[PDB]
Amino acid sequence: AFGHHVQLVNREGKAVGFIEIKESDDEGLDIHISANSLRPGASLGFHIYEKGSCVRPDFESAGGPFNPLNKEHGFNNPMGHHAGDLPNLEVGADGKVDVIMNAPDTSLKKGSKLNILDEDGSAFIIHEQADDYLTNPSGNSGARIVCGALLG
Ligand SMILES: [Cl-]
Ligand SMILES: [Zn+2]
Ligand SMILES: [Zn+2]
Repeated sequence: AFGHHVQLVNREGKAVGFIEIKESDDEGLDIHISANSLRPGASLGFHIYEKGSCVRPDFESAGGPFNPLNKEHGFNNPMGHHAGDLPNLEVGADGKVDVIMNAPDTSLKKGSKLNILDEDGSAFIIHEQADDYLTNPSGNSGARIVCGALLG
């Protein structure tokens, strides 16, 4: 079961839902993401970045794609695949998303190369537009608009 609660904040620092994570059996991690205040009906880029720091207003700070296998971006890229690349989120008429997805190339185990919960942590970020699953570095998914820091 599902732990490591992370609070999601938007560019204006408002709380806009949460993520929790299960070490799956298996494999990789299952990510339960339940967010609100997003653009009704949009497909939005959604990735794991290499530092657990969510500082307004652009979240540059930080980092990273989470990319321990040094690949380039995108499911569709013949030279793809960052480990922190996740499917687009599909926002309801609601403006909400509430789904569980699998992130097969990640782990929470200390000493795994795919461990996202290192000393520096990681960040889950939702982008303003759809990831095209091909362009580097981030699929042309535009601005980072929601961020949740995973620390520990
Ligand atoms: Cl990315
Ligand atoms: Zn990527
Ligand atoms: Zn849920």
